Amino acid sequence: KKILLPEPSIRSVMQKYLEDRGEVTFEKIFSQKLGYLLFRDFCLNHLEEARPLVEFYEEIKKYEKLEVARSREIFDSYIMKELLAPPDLFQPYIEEICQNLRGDVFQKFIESDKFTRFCQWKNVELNIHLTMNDFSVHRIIGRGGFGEVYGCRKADTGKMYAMKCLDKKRIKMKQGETLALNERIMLSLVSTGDCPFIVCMSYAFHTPDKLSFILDLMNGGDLHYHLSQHGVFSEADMRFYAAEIILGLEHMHNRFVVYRDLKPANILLDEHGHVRISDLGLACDFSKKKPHASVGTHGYMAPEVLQKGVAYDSSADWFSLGCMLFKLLRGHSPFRQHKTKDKHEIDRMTLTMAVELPDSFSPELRSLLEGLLQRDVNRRLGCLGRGAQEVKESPFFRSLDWQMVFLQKYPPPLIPPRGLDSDQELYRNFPLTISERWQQEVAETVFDTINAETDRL
Ligand SMILES: O=C(NCc1ccccc1)c1cccc(NCc2nnc(-c3ccncc3)[nH]2)c1
Repeated sequence: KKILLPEPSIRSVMQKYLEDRGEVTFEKIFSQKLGYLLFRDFCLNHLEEARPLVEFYEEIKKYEKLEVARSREIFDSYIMKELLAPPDLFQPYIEEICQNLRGDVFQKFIESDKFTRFCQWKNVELNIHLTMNDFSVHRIIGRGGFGEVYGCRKADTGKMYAMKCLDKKRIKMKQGETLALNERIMLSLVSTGDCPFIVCMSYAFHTPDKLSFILDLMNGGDLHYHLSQHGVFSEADMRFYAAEIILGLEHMHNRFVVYRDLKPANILLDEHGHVRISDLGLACDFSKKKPHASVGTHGYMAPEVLQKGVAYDSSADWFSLGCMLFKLLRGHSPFRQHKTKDKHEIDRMTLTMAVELPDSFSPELRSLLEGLLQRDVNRRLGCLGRGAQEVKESPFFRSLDWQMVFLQKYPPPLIPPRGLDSDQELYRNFPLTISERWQQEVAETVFDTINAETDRL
């Protein structure tokens, strides 16, 4: 069930289609992964059209004593970094190269076979109509109120995914349409930018009787389950999870989304032990209007979320992180003392209770927790103006390189062990394919091999 590119004859209609939408510009095509890759290859076949690139690639062949794959790597790693797609002496020279690249070389690209190939891939993208036959479904890996989550392979590329499959009957029966759709909106806002610390969405589709989210596969269970098996974590182990989560929150806050349900059961591990924030059903967009409602899990909600009538924003999440990091070190939320099932008492504690930190805690850790758990939003870490940057700058993360955190170069502390009619109208607009995600999927699976096969035909 693999991919078949349409024949080159679609070029005229496709080129015109995109021109009418003003999408045949350097900024539009170059910022797409598949556009970048094909434009890169065009440049590399016709280096003469970019004066500085000829001499450079002539010198590298002599320096490395080569026998094509290097050309691509050097373009991606070195050339792109130096040109970027604090004042620099070479600024006018960077502009000259880039102006030639986005003008005369782009134009010649538009007129070449390589743009015909971009039109073919782009046509396939606009023809995505996902059903359950496009996936091969394996075992259950998660359960919830309206449905469950399965492991699966998408047939045409072979990429493994998680398929969150909500049952429409059960949604109707429990009167939770608004929240199922909220998850779809929230995922849509968050799943751009390619972030490694959030369980993002690639596709959404629906059947007669099921809503389906295709999501990043997280195979290794959640931090709640692992905390009960491992026991509490040291400061060194918790730092790893904290750093990765702080970057997940930064990403969400940058897109004006408060998450509101930050807690260990909502932190999933992959098979390597790296983590992502999952379940955005309770998250809220705060770009237009700030939410007031008390939403979350009781030992994890911030004072401003609980206080009656007070508006709140991303500030909530930093407090929730404070509660959650304490839970990883101590086995319980700070404001749930003796495994209480008294929600009123937990909330009173959240506002009034002085959190007693043991001597074993380092002063650096105390600084962090006392910062995150500030009850006034005006004095809390993360809320003084500069967001996640203020939290990264804590002395608990003194020795971390945040670039390496982002790139996932730090070793994880725990490696999981291997092994009616009107109602259907509500779910129109539910189908979505996030372009960036599909292109990334194609790039990393079958792009090269389909291009070679097509080139032969
Ligand atoms: O509708 C739901 N929840 C609604 C709700 C929430 C809170 C209280 C009342 C109702 C619902 C439905 C299926 C599952 C889950 N949560 C588990 C989960 N979420 N993502 C994964 C996952 C597993 C592997 N890989 C990637 C993702 N697993 C919640």
